[PDB]
Amino acid sequence: GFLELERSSGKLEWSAILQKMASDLGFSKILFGLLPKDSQDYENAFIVGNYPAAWREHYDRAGYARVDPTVSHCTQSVLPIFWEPSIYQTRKQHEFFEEASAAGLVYGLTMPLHGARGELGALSLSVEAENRAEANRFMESVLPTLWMLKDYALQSGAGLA
Amino acid sequence: GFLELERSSGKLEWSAILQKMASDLGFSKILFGLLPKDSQDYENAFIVGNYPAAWREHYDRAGYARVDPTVSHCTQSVLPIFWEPSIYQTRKQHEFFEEASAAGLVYGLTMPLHGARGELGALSLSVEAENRAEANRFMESVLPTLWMLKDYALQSGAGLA
Ligand SMILES: Cc1cc(Br)cc(CNC(=O)c2ccccc2Cl)c1OC(=O)c1ccc(Cl)cc1Cl
Ligand SMILES: Cc1cc(Br)cc(CNC(=O)c2ccccc2Cl)c1OC(=O)c1ccc(Cl)cc1Cl
Repeated sequence: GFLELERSSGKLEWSAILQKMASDLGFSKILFGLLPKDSQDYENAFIVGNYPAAWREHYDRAGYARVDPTVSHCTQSVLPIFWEPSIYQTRKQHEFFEEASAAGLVYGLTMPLHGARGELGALSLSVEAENRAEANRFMESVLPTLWMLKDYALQSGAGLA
Repeated sequence: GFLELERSSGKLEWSAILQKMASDLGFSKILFGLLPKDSQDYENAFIVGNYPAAWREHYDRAGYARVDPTVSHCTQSVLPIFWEPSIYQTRKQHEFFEEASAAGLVYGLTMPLHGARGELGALSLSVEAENRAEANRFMESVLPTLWMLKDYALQSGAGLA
């Protein structure tokens, strides 16, 4: 439910709930990340979820925030960007893709977060599918629910980053 | 469809499409209003829809932007506020409610708009119901669709205000 999210007290409880709503919706890995107004400090964003630790580490250390095409997207758009070959346009972005894939992030989307007080962030979710046609079918069945979720997550989570 | 919205050229065509999507979804009256970053100039907002002209006129002239509880809500929240007695807390807000009602705005909601470039706005939609239980039933059946709609409307409409 969306209400357990808003009425949850701490960071552990809130992120636990967001993460179970995400698995219950059928997503495997989740990242919620949020920055205050006018910050581009991606190495110091509020970040919760279940991305493997080694991958989050590589990401920060290699400076992927500057490369990751979903980052520049969130900056200019409120619409989701699905993780497709298309979005990986330069060749550093291709390297980025072969690494994410090796870390298990192949099918998925990133929902941009733009808060009432100027917050900037992203909710990203992975899908385990035997392929991208099954993965889109799945995504298309959950989108409206997810779209609501990302907003409840931003409103309630903004008050604790 | 959402694509006709994004791929539409001018203000007339885009607002025509937004407005038919809204009637097709079962809403009667619609207001989309949008302000650029750091503006509180509500008398000079980009505003399209089908609210009666006399009511828009009264609103601007009486300075309702300062009274209308949905305005302060959009400023602090990304969640919808449903038009219920509850939200009309002071007595100037009650006057505001008896006037809106006399102008046909009784059941409805307002979806706050927070753009990628800091835009501020609202999508508001009225529902004609023989009452608020039918009106909520209706609203609850369309919410996920609407929630998607308000974001497509903001992304595509931001580029023409
Ligand atoms: C900091 C950060 C760390 C990591 Br690990 C991952 C992301 C977002 N990127 C993805 O989730 C992703 C998408 C497709 C393929 C592979 C990946 Cl890794 C991050 O980005 C954010 O949290 C973020 C994104 C946008 C905005 Cl505006 C703000 C933030 Cl804080
Ligand atoms: C300028 C403006 C004119 C008018 Br006529 C109406 C609104 C929004 N209010 C409603 O739609 C409403 C809701 C419940 C009951 C009665 C009414 Cl009249 C307006 O507000 C906006 O357009 C607006 C609202 C919030 C934000 Cl942040 C920005 C804007 Cl431009």
